[PDB]
Amino acid sequence: DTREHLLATGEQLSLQRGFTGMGLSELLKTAEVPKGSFYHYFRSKEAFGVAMLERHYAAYHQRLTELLQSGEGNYRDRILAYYQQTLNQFSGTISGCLTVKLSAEVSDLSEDMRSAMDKGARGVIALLSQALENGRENHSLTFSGEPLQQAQVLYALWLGANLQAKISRSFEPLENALAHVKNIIATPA
Amino acid sequence: HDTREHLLATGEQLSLQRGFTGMGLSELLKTAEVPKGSFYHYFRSKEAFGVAMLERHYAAYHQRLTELLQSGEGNYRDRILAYYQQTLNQFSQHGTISGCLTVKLSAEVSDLSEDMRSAMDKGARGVIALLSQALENGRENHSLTFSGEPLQQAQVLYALWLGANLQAKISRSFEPLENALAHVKNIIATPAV
Repeated sequence: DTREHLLATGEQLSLQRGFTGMGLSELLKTAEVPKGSFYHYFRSKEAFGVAMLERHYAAYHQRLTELLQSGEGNYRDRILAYYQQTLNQFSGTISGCLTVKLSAEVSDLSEDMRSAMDKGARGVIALLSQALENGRENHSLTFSGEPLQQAQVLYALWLGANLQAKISRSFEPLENALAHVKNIIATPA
Repeated sequence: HDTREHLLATGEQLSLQRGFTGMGLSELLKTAEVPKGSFYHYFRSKEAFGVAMLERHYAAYHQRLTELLQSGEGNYRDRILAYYQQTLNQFSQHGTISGCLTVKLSAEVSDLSEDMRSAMDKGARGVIALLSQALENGRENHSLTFSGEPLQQAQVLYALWLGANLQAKISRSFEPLENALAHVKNIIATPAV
């Protein structure tokens, strides 16, 4: 409730002006929560940031899990849906908008928060990889190399394409990435 | 003239270190050792300065990249791989991660003038078009093969480079860059014969 409320408005605000620039008082006024109770839940802004990232990444991890393990069709369709959904959102703020926003301040971020960003990204990659090795095993799809390596490529492409979409104000980098993934993650013979 | 370049250069170093919106004018002028009136003689404002800064930065990068792709050592496939290999080398220097301006300024496009976002968009379009021409050349002299249109493939290569850099920076590992290089080697292949 109140703890979740704080975390949610912290993520919103961070999304906009970044974490480092988000003053405690800005947070509390927006969240409409007294300073005393914030400290009941978090001993510091830093601890708050850690909890914020963890909540952010667990939720994204759970949505990705549901898409790739309980979505539409075979594993290939679900992998494609991961790019397709990123598009579908646009009609215009990008996905992974938080990781990107925080990427610009990582050196000023605490070690715990940088660690929480790393784990979030690695978790996403691990899910993609599991989806790839699954589709490989039931012949939904084929690709070259080992699954982790290929999942890492898919993750970096998604991130780069989102950034490029944000800079150009265009869906084209995303559609293009998706078209590329259709070749690389191919339906079998 | 030499003063003008001095301001632009200083601005680039500082933007790269702390973001563009983060860089305050007085910090810029004190670092460049340039009086306030002189700055305002060259540039209408901080915003104007940023556009000039970016245009300078992309002009130089476009030229380096042109020399690499149009007349580098080996064939067009070798030159494309070198783009990723150079990225690997120029990732950090002397221990310190040497950032990338496009990558750093990505997270600010939200809060930048259209003039600056457009300078970046233009910067990116220039890189992509160079990579695209290299790919087409490579097909035309039989140096390399890949799936699809050159522009499409060039855009993926750029998106890949961008995302891998982002990820390398966050994780402080060059694994995303080595992994990108290895994947490009397989995607942009040598012809069967």
